[PDB]
Amino acid sequence: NPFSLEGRKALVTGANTGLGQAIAVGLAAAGAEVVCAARRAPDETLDIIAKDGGNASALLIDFADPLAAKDSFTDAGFDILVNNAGIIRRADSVEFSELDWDEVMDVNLKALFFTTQAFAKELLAKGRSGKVVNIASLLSFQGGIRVPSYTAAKHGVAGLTKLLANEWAAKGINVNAIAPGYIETNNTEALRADAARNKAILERIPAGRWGHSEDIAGAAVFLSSAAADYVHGAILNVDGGWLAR
Amino acid sequence: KNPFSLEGRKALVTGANTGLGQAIAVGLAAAGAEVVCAARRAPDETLDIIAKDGGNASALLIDFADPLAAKDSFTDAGFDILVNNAGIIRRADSVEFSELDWDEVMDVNLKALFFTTQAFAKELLAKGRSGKVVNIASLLSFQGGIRVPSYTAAKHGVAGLTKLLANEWAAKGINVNAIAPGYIETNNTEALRADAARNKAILERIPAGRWGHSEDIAGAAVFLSSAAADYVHGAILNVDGGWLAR
Amino acid sequence: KNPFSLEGRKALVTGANTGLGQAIAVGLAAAGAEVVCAARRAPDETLDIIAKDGGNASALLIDFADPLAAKDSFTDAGFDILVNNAGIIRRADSVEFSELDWDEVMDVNLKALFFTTQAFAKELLAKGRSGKVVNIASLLSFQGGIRVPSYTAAKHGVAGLTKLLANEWAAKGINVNAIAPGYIETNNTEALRADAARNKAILERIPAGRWGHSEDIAGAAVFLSSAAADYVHGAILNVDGGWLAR
Amino acid sequence: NPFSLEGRKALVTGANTGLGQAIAVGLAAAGAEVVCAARRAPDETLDIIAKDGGNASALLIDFADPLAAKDSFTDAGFDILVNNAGIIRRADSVEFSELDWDEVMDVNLKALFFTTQAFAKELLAKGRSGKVVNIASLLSFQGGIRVPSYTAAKHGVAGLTKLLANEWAAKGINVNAIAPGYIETNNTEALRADAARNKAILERIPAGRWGHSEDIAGAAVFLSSAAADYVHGAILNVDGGWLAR
Ligand SMILES: NC(=O)c1ccc[n+]([C@@H]2O[C@H](COP(=O)([O-])OP(=O)(O)OC[C@H]3O[C@@H](n4cnc5c(N)ncnc54)[C@H](OP(=O)(O)O)[C@@H]3O)[C@@H](O)[C@H]2O)c1
Ligand SMILES: NC(=O)c1ccc[n+]([C@@H]2O[C@H](COP(=O)([O-])OP(=O)(O)OC[C@H]3O[C@@H](n4cnc5c(N)ncnc54)[C@H](OP(=O)(O)O)[C@@H]3O)[C@@H](O)[C@H]2O)c1
Ligand SMILES: NC(=O)c1ccc[n+]([C@@H]2O[C@H](COP(=O)([O-])OP(=O)(O)OC[C@H]3O[C@@H](n4cnc5c(N)ncnc54)[C@H](OP(=O)(O)O)[C@@H]3O)[C@@H](O)[C@H]2O)c1
Ligand SMILES: NC(=O)c1ccc[n+]([C@@H]2O[C@H](COP(=O)([O-])OP(=O)(O)OC[C@H]3O[C@@H](n4cnc5c(N)ncnc54)[C@H](OP(=O)(O)O)[C@@H]3O)[C@@H](O)[C@H]2O)c1
Repeated sequence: NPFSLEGRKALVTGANTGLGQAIAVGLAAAGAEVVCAARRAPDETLDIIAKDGGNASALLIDFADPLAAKDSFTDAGFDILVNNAGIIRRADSVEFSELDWDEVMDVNLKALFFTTQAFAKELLAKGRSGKVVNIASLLSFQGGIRVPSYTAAKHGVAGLTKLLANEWAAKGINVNAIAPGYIETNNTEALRADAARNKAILERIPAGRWGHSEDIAGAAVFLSSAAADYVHGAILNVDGGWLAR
Repeated sequence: KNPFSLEGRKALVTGANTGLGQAIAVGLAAAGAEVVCAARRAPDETLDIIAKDGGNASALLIDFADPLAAKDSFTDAGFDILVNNAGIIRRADSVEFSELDWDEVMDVNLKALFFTTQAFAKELLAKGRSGKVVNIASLLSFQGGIRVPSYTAAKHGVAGLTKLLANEWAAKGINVNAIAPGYIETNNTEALRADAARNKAILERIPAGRWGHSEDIAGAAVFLSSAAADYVHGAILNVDGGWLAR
Repeated sequence: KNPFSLEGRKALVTGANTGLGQAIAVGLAAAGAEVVCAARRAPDETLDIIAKDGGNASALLIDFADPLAAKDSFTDAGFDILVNNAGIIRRADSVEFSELDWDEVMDVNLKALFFTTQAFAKELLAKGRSGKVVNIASLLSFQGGIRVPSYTAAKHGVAGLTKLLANEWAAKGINVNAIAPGYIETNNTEALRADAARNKAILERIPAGRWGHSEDIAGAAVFLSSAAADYVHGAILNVDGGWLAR
Repeated sequence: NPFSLEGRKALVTGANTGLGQAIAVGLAAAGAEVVCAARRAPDETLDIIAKDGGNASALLIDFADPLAAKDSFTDAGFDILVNNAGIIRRADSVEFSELDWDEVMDVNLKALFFTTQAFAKELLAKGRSGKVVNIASLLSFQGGIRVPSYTAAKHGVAGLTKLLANEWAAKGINVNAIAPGYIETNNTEALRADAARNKAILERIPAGRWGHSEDIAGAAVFLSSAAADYVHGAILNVDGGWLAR
């Protein structure tokens, strides 16, 4: 089965809810051992994986310190990293604060780079292959509004996905990204609660629905598998048609 | 509950006698789809591979020199996966490029791709059935290349149709996506691999440091044809060793 | 030493009787180029505008229903700027889209654009002369739209040719670039502006909050035809009010 | 003349050398008053503009403090901003330091956002129109190698160009970017000195030459002018054909 992840061991950040939860569940169903990284205990995610017969555990980590994972990989045996943890801050750009800039950059971009660096340093030292899946955004391609640090960060994530593939593809680490469309999770709750903005989003989705977190799992399994061994530096949009429209 | 399984599905793969089409047909059959191998000549080698793997496949002889050749191929036929892989390329200095080398490439790579997809979707839409289309694009859907103006124009056109048709049919349950292969080993690329200077220049621009294999394209075609990709619509997935990143 | 001046240059603008082609012809002439206004019918309104501004222009009658119609238009004619603006669009559900609506759009928008550019460049390359090509692309070189499959495929194809021809001819001093207009006020877009719901939906997706003017496209065509853009090759410049950013 | 900048007043950052110098010279030749912002006196740039008969002056500012321009716009009358100041740090990504991350992000991305914010806050308060031209990069589109903070930053600059156009286009501030190709300046000196890397770059440029700083000036005049009033959120590559190839 070229889509099996048996024998792999994944770290999924932001794994307690939303996309990270669905990805952790999907990787475990595909056969990976999954460590569910989160800043609070991923009780529900672990319950779901346990009920499904999968193999998972927790890691508590807080990327407000963007170097928080510096020692997480040494002798730990990870060979899939899903960089899903992320935050957003919404304000008019003319009054956007330094705090809302820095805190978003720290989690979404800086912590993504240094966590990936520590993961790859271990693989490269051990002479092993592995996979990185970054969670990008439609705001890696378009600008959106009122989220300057988020759009800048998510564009940056696409940039790092390309550069790190350029440097590491020949060393056996595939680095790719998924760009989800508009998915119903805590990240988008404020948009969904705004009737006008919600309608404007919905009518720009050719599939005619908001995504569900489970819609992102299949691409994460794929990009972590041998069926994607020649995929490097790609940004795959899983968006109901948004970028086509 | 295997989201990559194609059990119960029925695929038509064009250009299925060789190269990427052969590998895609073999991969779809191994994932559980019944596969009809569309080709100009009997795709016996492809059918033999599938039969040895225990899969279910048959041939359809079709020649896209008539770009409307598939107009009646889908009525009551049960297809719900279409892979538009047949394609050709013609090389000459653009200042001298002939009308024939323009027209013949457009006919197979772009016009036939549209009209074959139209007939496939007509049948699904008429019956309320879901389905999947996977178009084979190229790096030359994104970059220009040289000396192949009808091929670059056609492969850019394929990316455009992938987006428009997704835009029009996503809500009707027809996923339309594309794979853009990079440099993959097939019989048609042996001449590039045999030219030492050209091969070196190609490899220097591939981060992975190797040509792809046809099975790498087959894996992506199974993914985009499966429930694992149900919310993927209008996407162009590059399977390229890093080429476009570099 | 005005890098935007086109004094001494000679341009052919297709579709020059109306809309964007008319504005581009007027803008190039105001920048100092001699302009030949190519059109199916006498471009008298365009010529009158240019004559009142004190510019130098004349007509060429040409019909791209024959996509090779310009094959002999450039020999010894002195053109060193070409703007490929002529284009049409046909709308129908993609599942019903006709071969005629496919072919006629491809012929004008893509095949004629290639062969007209080929003839223009043949003359420059044969003589060692520098020159400029500006292709008129579309938002539908980037996104899909709906119900216009031959137009989206053709305009994606135009972006591809812009890249390939730049790739092949940049070192010979022929700059090949494109402008992708967004939603611009011309006679051909009056029906969209007249449909209140369609117009509202368009405006909601334009950050600038307005339709563009044909003169906005003319300004970009003068820039890309000038020494101010000498290192710009293979670019597709969107002039779109913010559409693609949004 | 739709390309004239008479009556406009521009701030050009990084104006002492390289692309910023050429842009400042080009804007002044088009008729703008140009303030040449730099961390050291832009003696040569001012001499060139003076010889050409243009109107220019200096502003000393150091974006190692990314908020350094917070008070630069109040009652100053700027209505063109060219965000050109930028740095690069080259190292293998597996050993890339936090310092080389943060310092590049500070100048190339964070300072770009907050300088633009202060410029726009003044325009919007005064009810005036204006123009922003950001200097992006080929590494806003591709990954490159060994420059993770630079690629992430320059992707981020493209993202901000789109988002700020989305928010401000209707308020009369055009925000666009130029993505130069490989141009001979101090930024690329280390590449040009490496014979192998230099050759690999050159042979990927269809025009057959490295750019010169003067090749970037015309696009900056254009994007600052009335001839570009409907151009918003665009990233114009001025690259000798690189992205086509
Ligand atoms: N439409 C969408 O939903 C959408 C679209 C595109 C991309 N994304 C991206 O998808 C990813 C997942 O977001 P989501 O939609 O699932 O929304 P979410 O519920 O906000 O998920 C964010 C996850 O990141 C974790 N996280 C945030 N800050 C952290 C920190 N300092 N340390 C450790 N973990 C931290 C969150 O933990 P807590 O639960 O404790 O807050 C949560 O697990 C994010 O990168 C987001 O940008 C979402
Ligand atoms: N391999 C690569 O690196 C690469 C890169 C990017 C994209 N592509 C694209 O991927 C697709 C497959 O490439 P490949 O390398 O496998 O090429 P290939 O070996 O040349 O095979 C092309 C296939 O198309 C069929 N075909 C051509 N003209 C036809 C016609 N008039 N009617 C019916 N079938 C026709 C061929 O049939 P016959 O055998 O009878 O001629 C053959 O099966 C093509 O669209 C190609 O452009 C390939
Ligand atoms: N306006 C927009 O918002 C918009 C947006 C994106 C791209 N575009 C593109 O910009 C270009 C100009 O658009 P427009 O709005 O000005 O359109 P238009 O008013 O429809 O004008 C099209 C021009 O093309 C000429 N043309 C059509 N078929 C021809 C043929 N067989 N032979 C010779 N000339 C022919 C037309 O001549 P006749 O007058 O004799 O028919 C006319 O001059 C087109 O390529 C269009 O697709 C426009
Ligand atoms: N191929 C290329 O040359 C290329 C390609 C794409 C984009 N770019 C971008 O073009 C822009 C200009 O670079 P360049 O090629 O002209 O090279 P450069 O000589 O390195 O120019 C950078 C300019 O930014 C200034 N700067 C750097 N740090 C600063 C700080 N902390 N405070 C104030 N000013 C600071 C520099 O001042 P000093 O002179 O005092 O160091 C110099 O004026 C940069 O954003 C660069 O990323 C260059």
